Amino acid sequence: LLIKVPTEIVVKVVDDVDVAAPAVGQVGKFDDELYDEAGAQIGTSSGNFRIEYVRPTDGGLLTYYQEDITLSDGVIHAEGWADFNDVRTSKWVFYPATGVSGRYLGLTGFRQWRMTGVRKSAEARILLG
Amino acid sequence: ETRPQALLIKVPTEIVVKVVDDVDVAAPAVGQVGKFDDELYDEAGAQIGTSSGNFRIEYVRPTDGGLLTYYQEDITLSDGVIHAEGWADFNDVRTSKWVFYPATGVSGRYLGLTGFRQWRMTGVRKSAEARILLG
Repeated sequence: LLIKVPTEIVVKVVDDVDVAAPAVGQVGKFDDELYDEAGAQIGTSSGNFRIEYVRPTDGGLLTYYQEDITLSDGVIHAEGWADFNDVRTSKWVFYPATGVSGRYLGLTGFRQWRMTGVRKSAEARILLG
Repeated sequence: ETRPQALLIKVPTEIVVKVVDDVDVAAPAVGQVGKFDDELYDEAGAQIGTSSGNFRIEYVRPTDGGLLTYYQEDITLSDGVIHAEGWADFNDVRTSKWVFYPATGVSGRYLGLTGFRQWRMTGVRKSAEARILLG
């Protein structure tokens, strides 16, 4: 299973992140609404993140994301690591996704997204098995 | 099915046929490495491919002491090659938890697909359980 999300709108974000010069300790809390091709809302997401350390091999700004994505037909939890340098230069990021209820029960896999507008939009994929 | 959007390969038995390492799995350390050559089996017990790869323990994560480790490998299935690489925590590796990193189809059926290589140790230096998930 692949759920494509061409339009993920961030409706509320609260954060002390400097997108131009992010740093360890900066945090964020977001609410998103998830849209398919037609423009039908297929779900929402509530989550947060914290920029946690500077990785020594490349100066990656390793950030930890947690979120609950509530779709029409079940909840998906997702959690893990991304480099904020990728987030902020519009590269794809990813981290594990676990089916919690509904049709997603027993499916696991991965939550992927790419920023298309700062503090406002992204495209996403959810890939499960 | 022609041109499936999502693909899942279950690998319930992955055998570590050869492994050359200097890892102390009781207490691993930065700078330690391993080379592995595996064989991959499906539910029915027929061989579906091999993997050839390596890893190295690169740093101590300051958040929690995770031993972040960089893996690369070329997974040669009967119907095509999949390259996978990226980061895992060796404390997860050695305590039998699932780890993963990105995968890219390089040839055959997988050309133009991307996703993840997932696996869990079943016997340290002996065997594992694996999943390939592509889109």
